[PDB]
Amino acid sequence: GAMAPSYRVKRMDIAKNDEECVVNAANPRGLPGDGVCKAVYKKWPESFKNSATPVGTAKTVMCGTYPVIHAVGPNFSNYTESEGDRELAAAYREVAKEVTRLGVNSVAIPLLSTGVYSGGKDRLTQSLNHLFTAMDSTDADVVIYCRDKEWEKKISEAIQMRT
Ligand SMILES: Cc1nc2ccccc2[nH]1
Ligand SMILES: [Cl-]
Ligand SMILES: [Cl-]
Ligand SMILES: [Cl-]
Repeated sequence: GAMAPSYRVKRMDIAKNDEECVVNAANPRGLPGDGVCKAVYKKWPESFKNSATPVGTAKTVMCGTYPVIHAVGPNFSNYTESEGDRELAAAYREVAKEVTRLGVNSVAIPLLSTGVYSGGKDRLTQSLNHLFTAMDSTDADVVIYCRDKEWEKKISEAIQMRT
């Protein structure tokens, strides 16, 4: 575990993280995809061997000794708000199980279902609050990766509000 487990946010490519493992915002079929998933595929392509897994689950595949946790958030274009919310909470609970099992002291995480799976809605608060529900009981240092400057400010404020 980390000496004083923390949350941080960085505005940069998660493929350049400084943590002991990475969470991929994966698709259920293990395909290269786009956004976070394509960056992860370019950096750790070996991790996409038998990475296919259902919505609401997470599957870990090694790239050398570096773990890639493929977490499959719902596509809100396809799910009801209610069913999508349940699957999004579930995907993060499965990430917390994998981070615990791996014994890592740190993890790089994106906000699941906030990009092309958002069904065109702003889901920053929804996705972040499900990330906290899952990860609060883990002792890894969590570093949240985003692209947008306004999202960085909002995520930082949400972290700071609990401190
Ligand atoms: C956190 C993160 N990493 C990315 C890589 C490519 C595109 C969007 C991304 N967002
Ligand atoms: Cl970057
Ligand atoms: Cl997404
Ligand atoms: Cl973002």
